[PDB]
Amino acid sequence: MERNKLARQIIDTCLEMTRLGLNQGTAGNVSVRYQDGMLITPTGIPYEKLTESHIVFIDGNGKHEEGKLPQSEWRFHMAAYQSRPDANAVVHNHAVHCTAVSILNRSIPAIHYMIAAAGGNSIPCAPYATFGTRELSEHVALALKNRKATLLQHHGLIACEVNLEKALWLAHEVEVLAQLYLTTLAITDPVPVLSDEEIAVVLEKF
Amino acid sequence: MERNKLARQIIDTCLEMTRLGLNQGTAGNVSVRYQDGMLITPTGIPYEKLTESHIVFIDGNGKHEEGKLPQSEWRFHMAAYQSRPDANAVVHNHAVHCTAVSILNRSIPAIHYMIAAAGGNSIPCAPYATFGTRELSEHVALALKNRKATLLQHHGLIACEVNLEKALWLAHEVEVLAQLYLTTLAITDPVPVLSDEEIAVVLEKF
Amino acid sequence: MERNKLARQIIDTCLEMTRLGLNQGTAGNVSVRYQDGMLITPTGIPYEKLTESHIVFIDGNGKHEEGKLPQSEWRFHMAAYQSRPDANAVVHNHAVHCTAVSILNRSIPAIHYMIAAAGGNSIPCAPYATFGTRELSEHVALALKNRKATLLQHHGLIACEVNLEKALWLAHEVEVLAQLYLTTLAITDPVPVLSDEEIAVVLEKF
Amino acid sequence: MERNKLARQIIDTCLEMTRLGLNQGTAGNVSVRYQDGMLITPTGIPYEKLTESHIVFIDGNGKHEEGKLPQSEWRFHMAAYQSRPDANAVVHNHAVHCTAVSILNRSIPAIHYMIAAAGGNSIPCAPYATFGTRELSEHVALALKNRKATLLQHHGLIACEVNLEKALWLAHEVEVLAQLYLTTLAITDPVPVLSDEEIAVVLEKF
Ligand SMILES: [Zn+2]
Ligand SMILES: [Zn+2]
Ligand SMILES: [Zn+2]
Ligand SMILES: [Zn+2]
Repeated sequence: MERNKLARQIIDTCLEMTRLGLNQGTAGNVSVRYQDGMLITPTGIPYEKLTESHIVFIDGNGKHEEGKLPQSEWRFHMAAYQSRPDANAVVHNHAVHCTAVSILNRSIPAIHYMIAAAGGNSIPCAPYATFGTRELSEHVALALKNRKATLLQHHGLIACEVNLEKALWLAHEVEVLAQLYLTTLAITDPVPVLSDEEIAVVLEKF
Repeated sequence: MERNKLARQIIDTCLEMTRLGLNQGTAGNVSVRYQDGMLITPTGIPYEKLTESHIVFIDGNGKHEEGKLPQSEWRFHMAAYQSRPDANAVVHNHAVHCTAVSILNRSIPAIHYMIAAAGGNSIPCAPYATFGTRELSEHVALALKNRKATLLQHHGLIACEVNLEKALWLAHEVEVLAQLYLTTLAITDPVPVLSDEEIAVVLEKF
Repeated sequence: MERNKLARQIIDTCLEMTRLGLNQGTAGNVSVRYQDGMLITPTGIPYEKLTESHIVFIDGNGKHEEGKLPQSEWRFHMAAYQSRPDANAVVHNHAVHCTAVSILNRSIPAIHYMIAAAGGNSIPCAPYATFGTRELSEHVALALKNRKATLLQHHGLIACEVNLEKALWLAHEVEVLAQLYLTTLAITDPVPVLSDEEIAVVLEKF
Repeated sequence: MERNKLARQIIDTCLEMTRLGLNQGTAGNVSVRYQDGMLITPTGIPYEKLTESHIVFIDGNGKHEEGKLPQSEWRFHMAAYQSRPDANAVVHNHAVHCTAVSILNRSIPAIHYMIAAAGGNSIPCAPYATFGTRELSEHVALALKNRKATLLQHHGLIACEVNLEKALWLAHEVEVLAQLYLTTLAITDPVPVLSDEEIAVVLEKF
């Protein structure tokens, strides 16, 4: 659990996120909880040119490490860590299906039993605020109080979990749920859902 | 036809299922008929970390082999083997188009002549029941009486055949049929179908 | 222009057709004009297991070479060669967008200037008849009189051209046109088209 | 900044454009500003067979280099360089989502904050004119006056930027925006947009 090992894992998560089709260009960013702050990828460096030296340490006070590039969306990663003590890794991306649902400003309802992976019977959609603002941070903190993932209106997705592998796995499951929702919404609105009783049973089993 | 060779084949089927885009994360599972029970993949191990030692033998009585991980959906694989004596391999996944049709709770009708590959003029959709329950097992057993594949409402797909290669091949053909159905349903409902007379001719030819 | 070189080229076309996402499983088949008949791939052998020895010579009289596997759709390849003397290679597949348009039983109209690549202002859709029948052959022969590609209702696509590379290239362009048509049809029906005057200009330029 | 290095970069951009799924077959073409004209890829050579010797120099007067293949869409690349002095690289392709929006003859409105990457609150759609004509060149020049990318009605996309990497990056972001727009248009028309006030804030931040 030293810095260089975590940096390697962050870079591998970025590569896998791109291979799964969730990250295109420079939209995504990943972080892990570390010491009193987090290690995060910088803005604007494509995944394939990322090296261990690019990873930035931002402390608990928001001070950025000397000589590193900026990460313009760092504030909502820190908001996730403060809102969910149990989160140790945060994945952000603008995956296409998640993002399309966020444009409609809809939560994803219980259309499939795997919705329980994010903690409840829905994937919420937090209201729009400019990237990098305190306002956006507060909406994210409130959406993650009782959920491990949330859509960001007109923006994309945030998913958090106990480690990088589970956070990426969750981000991918939410993109699958978003694709299922949009595909079925085009045919019938509203889409059939499982009852709260049924999701309660699934949550216990998980 | 020894255990290690079949284990290898199960792992290769998992890899191919992922390459074809039918399996994402840990949703899919594959089994083969073996001795008095079956060999199956365990729950929660991503395809890329699967080894021969992970494959679990579950006997005819439902006893799990010592020291292996659980497979929470094993009951509907055993239900398939008991319902269809001719089935020697079972593929389960949550492929996106198959799963979207299962959310609509519709059977796939005879929109293409390749629907006859599953045995008749449709791909049924079995009613929802919690994963791992006897109730879900009974719905699957009834749906597979006269069909080699079935959708599972709010869940995914089950396909069975005489060997692993044909079972995967069938699972992929059903995902293609589901994509054809959703794509055309978005434009016109209902979608034009081939008559029962025409499917009877195709079934004889196959 | 010896048999072994053409067999190699047929196998490479099969591989590329799969890489482009146009061919899945065992649905596609490819042929080239050769001596008094054609060389074609057999039914049921997946692309990855195809060898030079699998390629079948079918003469002008329809006699199949000794000891080879059958090709159940050979008749419409021969119908293409007889209908279009200029065709030297024929590609058949069940590409998803082409096939979805064929289920709707619609021709693809001039929604994009590249429609002229198939010879006119449309991609026709030939009426359904059972695969392998003389009836299906006659519908294909008539559809290809003035076009180099045609959809097959409830079935898929046939594209022909002067060599294997151009035939595959055309098949891919028709799949792109079909995807453009279905994507726009879901939003507005009918879809805006270029006038016959404009397609005439493009045809001259090509 | 010698010719051979730029030729290599053009070929690598072509390969990456194909890997990202933006270019299929021979539809796309790329250029860079060079001396008094530009270096561009020729018409009809598939990306995989492109060599450094294929790259064509077209001067400021429109004279083509001796012994090279033609590039039938060269005129709108030159129109981009003359209209936008700051552009040093131009990417053209017929990416499917961009092209479908161009068939509808719609601009892409501010459905996502990344629309500001092209310079304003929209991606315009320039009116149809035959490829290779002065008329098409004039429509492109006018559309790029205040935007770095534009759709071409019934045709495709043009994107320009300060170097090849940023031009490709922009082309991909516009294809993502087009996919978001079509996916949401199928569910609700019109699609919710960010206000001009909000895009003004984002533009300043960028
Ligand atoms: Zn973002
Ligand atoms: Zn399942
Ligand atoms: Zn066929
Ligand atoms: Zn073009």
